[PDB]
Amino acid sequence: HMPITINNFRYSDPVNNDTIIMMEPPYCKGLDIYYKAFKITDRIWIVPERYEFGTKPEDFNPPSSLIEGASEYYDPNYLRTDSDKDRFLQTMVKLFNRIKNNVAGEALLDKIINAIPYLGNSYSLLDKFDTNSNSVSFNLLEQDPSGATTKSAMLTNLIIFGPGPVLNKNEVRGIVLRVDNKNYFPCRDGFGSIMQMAFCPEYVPTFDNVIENITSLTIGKSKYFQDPALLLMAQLIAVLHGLYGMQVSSHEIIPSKQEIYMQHTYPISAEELFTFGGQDANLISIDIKNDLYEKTLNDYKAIANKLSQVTSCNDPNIDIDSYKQIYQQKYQFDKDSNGQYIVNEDKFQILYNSIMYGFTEIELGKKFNIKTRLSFFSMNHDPVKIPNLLDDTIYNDTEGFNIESKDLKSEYKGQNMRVNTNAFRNVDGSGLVSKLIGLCKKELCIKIKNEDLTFIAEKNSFSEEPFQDEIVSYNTKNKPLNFNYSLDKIIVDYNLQSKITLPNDRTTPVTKGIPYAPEYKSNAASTIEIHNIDDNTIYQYLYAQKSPTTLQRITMTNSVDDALINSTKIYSYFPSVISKVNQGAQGILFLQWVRDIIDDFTNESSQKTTIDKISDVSTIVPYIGPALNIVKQGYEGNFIGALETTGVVLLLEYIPEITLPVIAALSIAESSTQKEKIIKTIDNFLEKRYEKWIEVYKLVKAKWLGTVNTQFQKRSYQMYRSLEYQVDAIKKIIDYEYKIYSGPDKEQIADEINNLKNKLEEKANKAMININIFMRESSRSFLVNQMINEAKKQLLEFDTQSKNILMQYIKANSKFIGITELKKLESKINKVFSTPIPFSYSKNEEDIDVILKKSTILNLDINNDIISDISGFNSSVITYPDAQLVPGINGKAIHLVNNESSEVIVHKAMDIEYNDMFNNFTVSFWLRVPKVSASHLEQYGTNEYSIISSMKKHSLSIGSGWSVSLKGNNLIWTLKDSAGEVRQITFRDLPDKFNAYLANKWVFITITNDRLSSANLYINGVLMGSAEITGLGAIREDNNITLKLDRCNNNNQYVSIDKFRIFCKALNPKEIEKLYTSYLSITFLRDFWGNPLRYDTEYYLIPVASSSKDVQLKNITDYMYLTNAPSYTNGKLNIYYRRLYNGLKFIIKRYTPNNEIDSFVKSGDFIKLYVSYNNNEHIVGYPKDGNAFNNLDRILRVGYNAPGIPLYKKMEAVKLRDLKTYSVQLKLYDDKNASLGLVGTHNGQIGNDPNRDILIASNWYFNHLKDKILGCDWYFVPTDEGWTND
Ligand SMILES: [Cl-]
Ligand code: NA
Ligand code: NA
Ligand code: NA
Repeated sequence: HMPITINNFRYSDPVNNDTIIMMEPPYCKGLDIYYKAFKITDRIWIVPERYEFGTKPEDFNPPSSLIEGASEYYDPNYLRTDSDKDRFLQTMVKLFNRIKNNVAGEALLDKIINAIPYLGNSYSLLDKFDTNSNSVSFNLLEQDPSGATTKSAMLTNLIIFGPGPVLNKNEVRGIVLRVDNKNYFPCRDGFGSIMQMAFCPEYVPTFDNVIENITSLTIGKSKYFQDPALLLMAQLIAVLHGLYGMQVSSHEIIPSKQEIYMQHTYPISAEELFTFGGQDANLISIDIKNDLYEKTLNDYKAIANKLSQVTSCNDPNIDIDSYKQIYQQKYQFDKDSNGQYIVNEDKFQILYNSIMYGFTEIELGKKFNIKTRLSFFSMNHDPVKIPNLLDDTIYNDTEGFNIESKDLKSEYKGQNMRVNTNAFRNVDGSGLVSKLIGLCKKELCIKIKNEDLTFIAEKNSFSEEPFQDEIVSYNTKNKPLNFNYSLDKIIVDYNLQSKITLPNDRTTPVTKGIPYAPEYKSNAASTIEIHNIDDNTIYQYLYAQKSPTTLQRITMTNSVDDALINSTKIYSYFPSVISKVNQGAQGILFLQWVRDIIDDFTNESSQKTTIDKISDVSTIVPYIGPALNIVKQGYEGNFIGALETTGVVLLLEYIPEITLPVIAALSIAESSTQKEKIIKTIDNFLEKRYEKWIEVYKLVKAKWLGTVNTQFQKRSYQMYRSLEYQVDAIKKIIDYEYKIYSGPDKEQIADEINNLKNKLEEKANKAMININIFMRESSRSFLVNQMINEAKKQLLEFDTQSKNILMQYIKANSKFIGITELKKLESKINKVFSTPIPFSYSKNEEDIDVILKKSTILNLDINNDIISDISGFNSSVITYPDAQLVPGINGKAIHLVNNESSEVIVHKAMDIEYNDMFNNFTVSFWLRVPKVSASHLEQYGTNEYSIISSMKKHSLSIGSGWSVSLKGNNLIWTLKDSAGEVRQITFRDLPDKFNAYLANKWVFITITNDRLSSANLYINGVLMGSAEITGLGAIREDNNITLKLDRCNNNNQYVSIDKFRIFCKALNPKEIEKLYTSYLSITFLRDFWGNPLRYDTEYYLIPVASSSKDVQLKNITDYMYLTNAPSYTNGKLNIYYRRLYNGLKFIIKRYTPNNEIDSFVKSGDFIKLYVSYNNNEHIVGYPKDGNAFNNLDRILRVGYNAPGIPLYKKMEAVKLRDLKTYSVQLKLYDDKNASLGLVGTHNGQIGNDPNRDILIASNWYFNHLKDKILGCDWYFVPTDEGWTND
């Protein structure tokens, strides 16, 4: 890949007419106003001027107040001098270097460079490329050494200016055109335009980690400043959307103004939420995302027609067909037969999603190791200045602030304001303006920042479209139910794309049109909002907790008013803490007093409870009530009682309407009498019905995010501020009392007093963990119970009505369908409508282990005899009555028999999608199938039956998806696209059933899928099968993943499945190897089948190094030896194997009874080994001075019974080698605990006996534990129903 060039320059560098020009900006078109401009890279210009278009000079002065939004820094003198301009320029170069220095950043820039605006728009002649517009070109003025000045023009993508009036609020806008006295944006209907950014690198926003999950290193909270490179990248994402003509301007989230506690902001564009990414993207309901997608599809279709029937350009020196090739590439159009450009919907979906959803602030932060806010509604604090971005000791172009050599990389410490105090300065107070609200009590007025208020979305933010009638026919198109795109996929795509060399930018001067700059929308206010309240609010309660700045003895009071009035009194709600801190001189009991404070704080702050009536909330912190003045009438002393009788809704200031209007039943308008069209219409209908459940669930979730979750988030913040106040006050009291303390031990105790203050903070941090859990669980619980309950109510009724409509249509068309088809329809439809769609509460590069963990989107585990998804995505798992449990790899596994009740169904969570849009994916699981008898191979060898399937369940057919199937001794992987085309791996198992993978042994399956190459089947980490899958279309699989024997004609067939798991990428051999090994442990020893090894269980012994041999006994008291096992061969069926269950049976017993009551044999357990013979157990050991080949290989004896002769029989069952084999080693000790060696064999001849491999113990093996093949490795084989000798 060709590196992206970033140009270098000083502001004072002479114009060169290449990288440094005199530009006439778009909104100065034809006015002859020029500014020095600098080409940072292809298609991107920097103009180090304040963005003044549409403003007046007073706009640049700090106002007294703001109308709305977060705090704003004004500075009219910013970016005025040449040295300022140079500093700006040098900073922007550095930021562009930072961005390109990471492949994710490189991908973003590459995408922006090549997304050239279309040479025309909706109001062009539609047959001719038009460069004569300020939407696509800017004029420049070029001076010759001779003295001639020519005015020409350049096409560009992006012009970046310095900031407007507000430094700390960056903006991106497209060029507007005035047509028919109306504002038209080509960047909004497919074409794109020049995009203009106003940007400031040095005045950055701040945020905190208050509501974030805990880490394993830190539990305390901090404020962070943002990295300007990420701020820039966030703006570039908006630019990208504009270039693709996909700027949103329709469905905004409008803040309610109903109440005084509600946050004032400009409406939030849907596009801002998409740019930010993560869970907040779901604030836009799926029906709206669909409306936006449909709009852009239409826009792109219209652009395909325009580009096809283009004839010429206003500029004759442009190459129309060369521009026609960038555009084909840009819009991912295909060519017709006639050479017309057409939309391929598959390609559109990939392109659209990648642009709207692909790059996000959250994703980019992770790639760059830059800390971002976790929530779009997370707390913003005052902005700060970064004065020294150009100093590599503070900020460099590979690591930003988070520099590894300063130990600032770990946990974004370089952005942490507690730590990196060198990197930032507080802004000048005279430049900082806020939206303040005064609260006056009837003459104390407190000032609340707009930031401290709660965002509540107004009802008109939310769609009602899912409630409206929906018409189903055969022509009915399936809508996408997921609109997302991984940055991971973009990067992969990028690395697989070749360079695109743009044509010349230069064009003819812009002469047409008027340079209408939209008027600045001033946030200046000359008033502050002021309210009188009767009763104390949350804000009085918080403010009452604030300590004075001036050093004095502080006391605590349980009275808010008392604290509001007195500057030395702090409101508290920890009565024991209060009692203790209010105490006077302790004299010599001072240290114990400080200890006592810490103890009381610990007990009081750690209070937690549960209420049965709120059964899915694990942690209730009772003191929230008195801390924030959350009180219910009649329960003034009883918050827990209040919560018990109200539910979590008690915690909400704004109580939303949660009941929902009726959902119109689906309707059918289909006249066709063709059977194929009727069935299609039914299939369409069933899908549409599913889509309704999803749409409504998503709408409710959107409303919850914008009206409910915001409040619970605020409660978290409020409680954090309260606890912070409490800790601060206590610290000040301890500090004050320590100061005036006189005692002989003052100096000596200084450390402990400091440790105790630290412990205070720790306990407060732990309380905050509880509070965060409380609010998260209360929020989820309100969504999942109260809100989604109402949805279900209406959806159940929708289902009933919709079922009637469908049954009507089938009855009316019954003569065209047929009685056999009609019976299937009936039972199918009854099944479908007798099961609701569940609601999922999804969660949504260190090393390989991390990569395996992060790319897992489903993971079935069994706990407490229950199968569930442990991935975090929270897919619902339904276990049917005859799904059975057996021993697994780690705990228990799933056992499926050939009946209808033997079934496990996974309903994938709402937001997971691992194999659409041609996404790469891997599926893995442990599998155990019985050795198929010769008889069943004859009867059923050609009967292909699935065991796992995602394949879409239509009314009368099975559609797109994947399946695992078996057919005799073949394991089959099938991919099916939405056209019915398939790709398959057929793995033919080994004929030697002792070594075979489908013969009663736990084996690890891994199937990777690379949509641009092939599907690969691995067993035990080894590649076994491959199929090219290139050319296969889109996979649109069922929501359900079904584990079940499907179409199996053998009533006795069964399978076991463990650790079923899906990854959202194609794993590479190293990853699979690591995945495979990660399941293998030495702790529990294994039998031959892969099950845990057990005491008091009969096992046949087989040596690994000689697996065709059985162990035999010469006689009681005597030695053991190897002989060939009887064998089975079947040429017809191409199967053979050494027969099992012949030869000596052994039993393992604990050497001495211990405090374990399970019967699992663990590695390192002391054992006695016995032979079961003549319905007796005979101990295996070595007699003292017994025969031993060359005095080293001790010959083992069975039931040796010679009086006065010590018999050594203490063994250790151990896993010392070969983790991938289900084999065991046995170590024998003498009575002085000296090793007599590992149990193996030695070739020899005793007396008249034939030459034999004789069982021994020998220390020789201990020098060979890394060898590939060792005679000390033993299989333990118990009789098993899965293996019967033929
Ligand atoms: Cl002997
Ligand atoms: Na600057
Ligand atoms: Na995303
Ligand atoms: Na006070």
